[PDB]
Amino acid sequence: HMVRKQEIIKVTEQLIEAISNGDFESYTKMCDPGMTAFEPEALGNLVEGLDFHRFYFENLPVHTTILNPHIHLMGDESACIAYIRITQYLDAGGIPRTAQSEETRVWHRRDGKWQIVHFHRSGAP
Amino acid sequence: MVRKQEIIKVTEQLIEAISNGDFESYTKMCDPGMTAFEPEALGNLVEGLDFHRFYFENKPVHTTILNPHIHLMGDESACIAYIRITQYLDAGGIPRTAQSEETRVWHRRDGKWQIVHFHRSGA
Amino acid sequence: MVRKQEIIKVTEQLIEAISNGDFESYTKMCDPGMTAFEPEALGNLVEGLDFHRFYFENLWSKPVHTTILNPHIHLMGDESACIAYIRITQYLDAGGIPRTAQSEETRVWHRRDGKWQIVHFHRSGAP
Amino acid sequence: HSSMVRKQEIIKVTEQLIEAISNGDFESYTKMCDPGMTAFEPEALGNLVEGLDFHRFYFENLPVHTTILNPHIHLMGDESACIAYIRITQYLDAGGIPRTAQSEETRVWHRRDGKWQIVHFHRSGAP
Amino acid sequence: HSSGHMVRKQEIIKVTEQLIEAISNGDFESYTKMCDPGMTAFEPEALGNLVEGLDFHRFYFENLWSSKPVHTTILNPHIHLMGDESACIAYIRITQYLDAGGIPRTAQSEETRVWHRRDGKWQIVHFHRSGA
Amino acid sequence: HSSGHMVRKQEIIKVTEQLIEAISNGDFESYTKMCDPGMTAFEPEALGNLVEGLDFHRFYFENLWSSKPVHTTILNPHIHLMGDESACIAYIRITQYLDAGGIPRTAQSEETRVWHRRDGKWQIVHFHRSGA
Amino acid sequence: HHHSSGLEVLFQGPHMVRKQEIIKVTEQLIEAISNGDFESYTKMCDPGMTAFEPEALGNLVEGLDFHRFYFENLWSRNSKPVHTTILNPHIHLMGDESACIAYIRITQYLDAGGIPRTAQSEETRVWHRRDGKWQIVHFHRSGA
Amino acid sequence: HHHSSGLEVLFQGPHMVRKQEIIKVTEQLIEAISNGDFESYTKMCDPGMTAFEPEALGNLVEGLDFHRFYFENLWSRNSKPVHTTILNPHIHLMGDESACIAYIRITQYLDAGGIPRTAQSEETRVWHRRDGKWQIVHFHRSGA
Amino acid sequence: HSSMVRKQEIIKVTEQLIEAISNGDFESYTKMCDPGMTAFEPEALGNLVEGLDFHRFYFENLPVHTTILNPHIHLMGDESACIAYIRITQYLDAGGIPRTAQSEETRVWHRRDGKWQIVHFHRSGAP
Amino acid sequence: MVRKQEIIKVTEQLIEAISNGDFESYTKMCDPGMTAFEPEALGNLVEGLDFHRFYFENLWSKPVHTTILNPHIHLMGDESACIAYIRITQYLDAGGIPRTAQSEETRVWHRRDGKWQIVHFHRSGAP
Amino acid sequence: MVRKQEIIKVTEQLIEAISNGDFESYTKMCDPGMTAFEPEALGNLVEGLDFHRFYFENKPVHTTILNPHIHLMGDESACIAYIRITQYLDAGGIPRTAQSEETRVWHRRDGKWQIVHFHRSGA
Amino acid sequence: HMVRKQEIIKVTEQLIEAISNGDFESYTKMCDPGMTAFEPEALGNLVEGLDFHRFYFENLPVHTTILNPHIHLMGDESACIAYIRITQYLDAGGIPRTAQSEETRVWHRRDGKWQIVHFHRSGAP
Repeated sequence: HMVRKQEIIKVTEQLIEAISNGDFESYTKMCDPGMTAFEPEALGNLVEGLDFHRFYFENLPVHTTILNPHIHLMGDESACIAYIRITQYLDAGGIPRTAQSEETRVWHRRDGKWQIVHFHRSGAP
Repeated sequence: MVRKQEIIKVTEQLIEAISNGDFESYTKMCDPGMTAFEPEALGNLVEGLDFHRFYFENKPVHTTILNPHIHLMGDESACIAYIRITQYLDAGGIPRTAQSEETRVWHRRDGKWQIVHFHRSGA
Repeated sequence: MVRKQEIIKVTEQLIEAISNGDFESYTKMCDPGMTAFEPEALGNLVEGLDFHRFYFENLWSKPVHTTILNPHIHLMGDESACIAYIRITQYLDAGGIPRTAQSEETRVWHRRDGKWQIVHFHRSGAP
Repeated sequence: HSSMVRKQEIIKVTEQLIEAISNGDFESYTKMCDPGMTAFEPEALGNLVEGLDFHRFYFENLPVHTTILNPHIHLMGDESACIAYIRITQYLDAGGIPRTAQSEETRVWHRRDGKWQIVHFHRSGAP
Repeated sequence: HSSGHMVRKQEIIKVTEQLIEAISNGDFESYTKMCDPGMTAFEPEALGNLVEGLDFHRFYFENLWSSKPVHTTILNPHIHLMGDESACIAYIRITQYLDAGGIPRTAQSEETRVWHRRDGKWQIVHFHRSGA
Repeated sequence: HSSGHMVRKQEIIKVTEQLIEAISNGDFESYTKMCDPGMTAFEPEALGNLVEGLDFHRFYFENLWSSKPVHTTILNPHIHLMGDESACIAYIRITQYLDAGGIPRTAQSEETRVWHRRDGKWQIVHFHRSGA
Repeated sequence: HHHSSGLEVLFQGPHMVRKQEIIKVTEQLIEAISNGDFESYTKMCDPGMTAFEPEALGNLVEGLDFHRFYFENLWSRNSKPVHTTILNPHIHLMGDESACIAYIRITQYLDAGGIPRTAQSEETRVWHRRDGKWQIVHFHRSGA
Repeated sequence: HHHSSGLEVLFQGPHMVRKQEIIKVTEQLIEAISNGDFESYTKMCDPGMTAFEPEALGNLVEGLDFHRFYFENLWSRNSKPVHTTILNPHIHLMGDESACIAYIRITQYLDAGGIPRTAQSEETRVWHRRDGKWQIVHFHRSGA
Repeated sequence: HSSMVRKQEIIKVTEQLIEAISNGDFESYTKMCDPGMTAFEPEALGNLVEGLDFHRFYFENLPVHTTILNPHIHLMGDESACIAYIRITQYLDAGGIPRTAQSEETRVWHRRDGKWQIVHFHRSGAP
Repeated sequence: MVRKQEIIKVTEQLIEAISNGDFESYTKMCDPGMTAFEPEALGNLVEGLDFHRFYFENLWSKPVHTTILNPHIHLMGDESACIAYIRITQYLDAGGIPRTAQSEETRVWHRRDGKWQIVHFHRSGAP
Repeated sequence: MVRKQEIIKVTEQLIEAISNGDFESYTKMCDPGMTAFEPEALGNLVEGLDFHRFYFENKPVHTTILNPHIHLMGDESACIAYIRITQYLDAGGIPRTAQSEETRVWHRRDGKWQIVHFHRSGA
Repeated sequence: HMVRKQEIIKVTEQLIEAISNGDFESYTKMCDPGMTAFEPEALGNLVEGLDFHRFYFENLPVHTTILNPHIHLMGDESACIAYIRITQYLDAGGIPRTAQSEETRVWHRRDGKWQIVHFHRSGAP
């Protein structure tokens, strides 16, 4: 039964909104202080904390599409969502371009709130 | 620290099950509805183990795990992320090395840790 | 032969809507649950018209000419048809040089309320 | 292979099709295809091929595991349907290494005399 | 442009030179008269496809050719006469031009024209171009 | 090989199919009869040059074609009739073959043949090929 | 201009204090590089310091004039934001007056255009204390 | 398997003896690598030795098992001739129990075919004396 | 420019030729060339060009320092000669950087009515 | 026209000697002090026949066909002539695949003791 | 060691004469029949200074000389070989570095060192 | 006057013969113990002594051509020769190949014999 699946989609959407608005404070509230991240911008390295994503919230016409979302409920305090993210944007040439990414978010419940404890993206920035 | 070497233990049994080509144990370690992102999937999300079966039918290699980080989420779920370096030989026999970024998501159901979803980057 | 001329008409109207960037006429000729395989989708299957709106707004006054080569129409009753054709596009790049691009296209038409609509389409070749 | 009542019929005849191709059975493949079947595929090099004469070369001249991802089905009456899906193929090259390939496929089925047959199909990606 | 019974051969050379001059001047009006309405065409601008009509070349007459210094050179022309009303000429076209801020450039193409006299007037029924 | 007044059009189709079959079988004898001794040719094997005669294609009849499974497919044929004694056909040739240890391969070319009836027999006076 | 680290695995051990000293002078070095401060960098470097780096094209440069070019031209001009991350620092202590740190340096920066780019460089810094102050006698960089 | 050097510019200075010691143990290290002698290489290396090299793909490997693969498979099999040259060695002495050598390593070898090939690698070796014996605590290689 | 009695005549008319090309003087260049002069050069794209009509495009449409290296001269009577040499050209691109180019040149001179003229020339390398 | 046929004869004999690898006949038709620009010389001018002997011995029983396209002959008296032509070579590679190569060639003939000999030649294009 | 810094001195006056674009001094430092191998010569041997003139007509750069080796041959001839690294800026202004392998051949005629031939590799 | 030019050509030819025969002893006699060499096999590094060339004398159908030789006589004890060396050879494919090099030899007279004190080659092995 999808009791909390919508509950996961809610905080996921709030995450997307915090990224879109460039609001780093809301992103800090939704992430564990010791959050780890694999991503193409990490160049294959395991980077910990929000110190790495900060550089993007302080320096950043697009359209985002989420394809094939899968949610794994792991009890009453752990969840994990994986999906394909397709981003349509305009390059410096003003030409339409599209980029695909495969994203995995690991959510943990602490004190009645979902927080990202690990993030894994591949393979487009 | 204590329940971290259990995640490490089932992870080592997982990697060893992959290196020995033991599909029988791998199936036991994976949930039937396990999802996976990996280069072999060509950007698509593959569910189950029917996709991973083909890679068990198919000499000396050496695996080195670097910077393992473990996130504990309660008492029935965890997630381990690490860098996997692999030294091997290519037909002509020259030593080669490949890097991978792996994330395993473990969950305890019926008193047994199992992979529910895993994410790989690189090779 | 008369039944295929209708499909030719609605197809040419579709390509005219894409060429002129008329997204409203495009939405009228497309089913709300339309699926599409296209090079801009990066091998993924996308559903709905929300994915093409981005190309209607941003990408679309440079002269462009479109040519339809060797259409083939399969009639499947009085309410369903399929058309496959080669689409050539002569355009100008940033340097003003004349250029040309080929694209293989498949359109799956379904007559609903006496009005043909695309339920699925498949484009290949260069975008 | 790997992956509400009528959709499973299209899925069934489609799986029978893919297995008829994997085994090299041109007989059952010919029975499941219309004689005027049209095709877009990388083997046709951007051209539109008609009939089954182009596909015979492969059954005659040509360890594989096929996987189907996210099948979508469009029903257009009780005699016309259209299925689109992702086709992953795990195989071995002459070098012996396992390779994987992706191809987006679109099949257009039409019921004629109580039997579904392919009238047109469109594949992109893996040649 | 530079070029290079026999009377008839020369006639074909005449209508061909007028064709090249019409293309160079961007005069689609004269280009239409020398071409059959159902003219067949193979050219690299068609990307391996067969093009019928004059709608396809109109895009190049309108845009590009309507104009920096350009010199054409015809090399090794061969003419096949096939009766009073049919002929075929094949030759090598070399074009010297300038790109952006020249930098003088040169390009080669191999061209075949199939001429047919209809109602006392030579018209192209089909032509073939390579490497352009 | 698969292909695909009107009687005359079909006649051209006949001699053309016989040409393709003669090339496929490596039968230079029959290929010589259907070609004019002074046949003109543009083809990628000539590297942008114009080739006259049948000496040039003989190297391909002797060496290569004298033989793994190969299937030809003719797409979008167009025929221009230019009087009783002249005709021209243009089409797309697609060849399915095998390289070394196939690995089935496919290749496209755009071909133009210029036929001329001399003494009650169609002969090629010139032909043009692209992308092969 | 700032920098982060990953010191949880390194600090655990016998000699926390000296490890912290070497990380301190290392972060002061990287801070002097990020700000183009050639004065502080000169104070933290031995006069006879040797260097291996991609800018040397496989050669062993000695002194500070080779790096002075980059301090004067490239790093002095930087007004764009640059963020440095020190991943997985390992410290080898070799007596009271010598140490050696190795780490992965990840640089987040803005290119010519306004596009964020990331660069990785494996760095080895060899520290030697003379006159009661740690100084670099040799360093080795890989990657660009 | 042999190796040459260029020690005329390095030996001139105050501490000839210790410089010669470090060059000696360095040439013994390279000699153990050229012969695939994992025993001698193990004796000359600290157990907690760290490493940066192109084989590590920008990662910091620790221990000796990563190099053991190359000793067992690649370097044990070598029956072909290999000649190593140590160009421009620079030595930094950091107390009685620590030293650091940097040099250009040029390898003349025979490839798969019988064609002579040359490889360059910039090498930094960090030596620390424990139990009266010099050992590598860290090294850094560039180039292939 | 830069670099036993008759050879200096060929060298003299050759230097006058190269300077006539560098200044863009098509008049003196035409006087020094035979009307039926043939040419191999990279600008001809592997073809053999006849006359001076092909070279006019350059005098009309087109900081250079030319150097001649190792000139060899073959005398074949008192009315025919052939000189071969290396031609280095130091110039500046639109980027402003000094560039250097090499071209091997062969000139075939023939004395007609008491004046040497080029009947044929062959250049390789720099286009 | 008769005077040019002799040059055609000696030129065809030269190409026959190169094709059959007959180095002695090649030395008879070449002046001892012959100069050559050729792609095998890497932009350098080589003198004598010692440089071509290497190609006669080592490189030269695979079927090869040579075609001479558009020859042009300049007569410069009764003892000196020049011929320029395009040379096509159809051959087989290591894989047995038919291949073709173009080459622009210039031959400078000089009649000595009633026998034409090459004093200089210039080849370009692929070797 | 003493007559090595004279070769170094005339070499430094040479390099400085090149950096300042002073053809006048360069001509004095070179024999009129000086031969040269260099990438700008495209593998050919250029004699004299007419070829080097063009490179004097044509902002901050930094030159570093590495591993200079001097061979003394008597009392009127010497030869110095060295590696020349050059840091510069490319139009867009990114710092760049180039390596060169240079060999200068000095000879004392009329009481003055002069280059008779020089050989360069790389940039 | 070319008094010693032929005298330089003699020892140059003897050098070429020592290389062709693989005789490393004769090459040692004709080279100064502290000979320096720039060459493509040195990868831009200045290598000293005959220790580097040894590897080639102990591990090695061709034809060599010398073009445009220039000799610089620098007194009665120093000379310097520069020339272009073109080598025709057969590759592993059995295909004729050709390679160009630009060579500079610096000869010094000591005890009545010419010896190579410096060598510079570019840019083919």
